Amino acid sequence: QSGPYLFHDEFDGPAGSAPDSSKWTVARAREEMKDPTYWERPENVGQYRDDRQNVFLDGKSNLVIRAAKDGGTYYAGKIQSPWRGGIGHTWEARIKFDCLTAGCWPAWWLGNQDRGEIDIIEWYGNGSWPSATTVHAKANGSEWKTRNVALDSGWHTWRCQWDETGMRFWQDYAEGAQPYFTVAAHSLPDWPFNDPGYTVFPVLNLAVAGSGGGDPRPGSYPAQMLVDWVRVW
Ligand SMILES: [Mg+2]
Ligand SMILES: [Mg+2]
Repeated sequence: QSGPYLFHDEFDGPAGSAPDSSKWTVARAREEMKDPTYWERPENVGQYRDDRQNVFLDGKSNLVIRAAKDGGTYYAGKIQSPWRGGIGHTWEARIKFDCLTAGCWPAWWLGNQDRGEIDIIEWYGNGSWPSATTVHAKANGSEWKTRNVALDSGWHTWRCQWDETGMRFWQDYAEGAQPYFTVAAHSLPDWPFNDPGYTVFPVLNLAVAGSGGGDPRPGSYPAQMLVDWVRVW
């Protein structure tokens, strides 16, 4: 866990800095949702923009993703690395969720363009869905293994070891610790992760509204997610 790293960002630099553009691309728009339900409609959904008001470094070694209303619209943020990694590595981020409020939908996850998703941790502000770690096999998202995870606003590390045997997850890993969830390889239909050449990219985001965020009006904004580092080894 001390490296050397295949990929890392320590998010160091002065307050108000952009994240390192050699490691991240900042989202400029929320993913459009076909046949939107109420909180997914264009007029209700939270947006993403590359604006230092929403995605910036705090000068204390953290990425800040900040959700806030600006002229009738909630804006927040997402960063995704162009860097992709294959099977057989460990992926970890140190995160503080100061955004566990109605409407928010933060996540730390590993993505793929075509099939498969590893949601290392995610919280739902909609008032209905439980915070959880989830592995998805199908693009529809509709085949998954999930485990609910109790979340607070403290600092924690969130680790996924993704190797040929599957995925193992830890919160606040320390020597000898037991994963809180394990997903066996080949345990979902058309499991994609063991395919030769399959890769994932790291993503950090704080969304507002949409399906998972729901109504932000009961929430308290601005709200933030802090990330001290992402490390892959
Ligand atoms: Mg690789
Ligand atoms: Mg840091």
